[PDB]
Amino acid sequence: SVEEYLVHALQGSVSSGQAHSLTSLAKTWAARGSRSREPSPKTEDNEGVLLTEKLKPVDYEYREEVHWATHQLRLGRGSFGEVHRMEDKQTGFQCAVKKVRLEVFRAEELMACAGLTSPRIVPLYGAVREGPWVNIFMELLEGGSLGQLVKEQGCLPEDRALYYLGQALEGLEYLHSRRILHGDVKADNVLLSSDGSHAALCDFGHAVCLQIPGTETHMAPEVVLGRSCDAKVDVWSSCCMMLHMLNGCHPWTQFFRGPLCLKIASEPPPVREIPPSCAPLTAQAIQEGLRKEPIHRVSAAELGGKVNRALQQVGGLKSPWRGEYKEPRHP
Ligand SMILES: Nc1ncnc2c1ncn2[C@@H]1O[C@H](COP(=O)(O)OP(=O)(O)OP(O)(O)=S)[C@@H](O)[C@H]1O
Ligand SMILES: [Mg+2]
Repeated sequence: SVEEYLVHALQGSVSSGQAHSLTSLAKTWAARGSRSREPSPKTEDNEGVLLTEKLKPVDYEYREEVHWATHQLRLGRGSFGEVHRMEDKQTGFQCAVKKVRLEVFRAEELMACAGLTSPRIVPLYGAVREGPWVNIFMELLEGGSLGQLVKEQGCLPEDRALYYLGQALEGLEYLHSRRILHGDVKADNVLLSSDGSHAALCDFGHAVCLQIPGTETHMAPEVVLGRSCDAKVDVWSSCCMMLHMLNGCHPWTQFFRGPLCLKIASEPPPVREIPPSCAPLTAQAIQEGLRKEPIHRVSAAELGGKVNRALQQVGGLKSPWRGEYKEPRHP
């Protein structure tokens, strides 16, 4: 085999290379983090690949507190990874690290963003393993997550919400054309620029190749029902994110108590959660993104077009970055 020979050359070392190298190696991490465990020797293994010259391995090694280190205060944490500020001790370059255990690592997280070039998808700088400790390096975005932004603001003005959905739908489309599902699209998983003008998709831990969902409130009915699933799952999730941005709360939550699987399958789509004060086009785009049958549901491309035109309808991006708190919809 050609790939299994290529992979062996990469193992035990951290190297400068390209996307396919990291991708192929990550597969072995995912398979490795499943064994019945072994007594650790004196040699804790150090391997991975670095995708940019801004992060340099010295003598085929790249270890924490030796070649690089984290900064004050964590940037955030989800259900699987802790993210910190990072500095390479030689280059002096600043970026982000996501810390993931080997036992929960999926190779699809790197397969989904390695080498890919889109302003709407966070650049991946590489990933290195220190035994059972996986470190995922990526571009640092200083504006925090959309989830942080919505928690602080309460909810977003119509134009702001549309503006970010549009950007997220541009990232979703880029992925779907490369036959990759996101899996966990929500406000926590979209990063923002310092000035708030740029949004980028992050967190591909629930990614899956085309031909497990991330968040219950954002699950499409066809996932819940155990039916067949395609890229349309991300577009449903993105409209659940949209309602979260408009209302300041996740869908379903202010109406039902968990588990919500039954409700998502049994109830009509949560189109009643669209604020009545929204523009006709805004409400229309959400309604067709929240179509229960994925076949009759619009693609990321079709939805992106509809939200751009809806943004034009409300008069473009006019609302200020940050600004006044808007009281979330009352339960
Ligand atoms: N590059 C980054 N710059 C700034 N903040 C980040 C960055 N990456 C992640 N964060 C923040 O840290 C949080 C956790 O990172 P995620 O990548 O979402 O990990 P996770 O939620 O455990 O992934 P899952 O659950 O496997 S889908 C995010 O919600 C962001 O708020
Ligand atoms: Mg996350």
